[PDB]
Formats: sequence, structure tokens, C-alpha cells
Amino acid sequence: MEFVAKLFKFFKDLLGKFLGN
Amino acid sequence: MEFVAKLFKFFKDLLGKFLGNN
Amino acid sequence: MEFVAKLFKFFKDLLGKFLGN
Amino acid sequence: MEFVAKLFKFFKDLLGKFLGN
Repeated sequence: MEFVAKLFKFFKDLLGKFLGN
Repeated sequence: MEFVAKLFKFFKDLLGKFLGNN
Repeated sequence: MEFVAKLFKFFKDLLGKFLGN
Repeated sequence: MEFVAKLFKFFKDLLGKFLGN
């Protein structure tokens, strides 16, 4: 499961730099 | 932007390759 | 006139490929 | 990214000296 924890961290952080801030 | 239009297109490749084909 | 038409044409052709969505 | 943010800066510029003040 630790894999997906790293995965989401990459996903949500990347999109985070993109949407409304 | 086309840059985005392919970013997700790149994600779909990663995820399907990362978690499982099905 | 032809000038403005040509200028807009040039801008759109050069830039639409960039925003090639 | 910064492209779109710059784009509107160009649009308002284009519109500025096009239509007037």
C-alpha cells in the first residue's frame, strides 16, 4: 500500500501547482 | 494548452501501467 | 483592410498550433 | 502555466491600441 501513498503524493502535488491557488 | 492535453494523456499511461491493466 | 486581415491570419495560424487543443 | 497569464496581457494590449481608450 505504501506504493500508492507515494503515488498520490506525486499526483495531488503536481495538480496542486496547477488549479486555483 | 496542448501541454495539458497530453499531461493527463501521460497520466493514463502511468496509472494503467502502475496499478493494473484491469 | 488586407493588412489587418493578414496580420490576424498570421497571428492565428502561428498561435493556434501552440494552443493546439 | 505562465503562457495563458501572458496571453491575456497581450490581448488587453492588442485591444488597447486597436479600439482606443
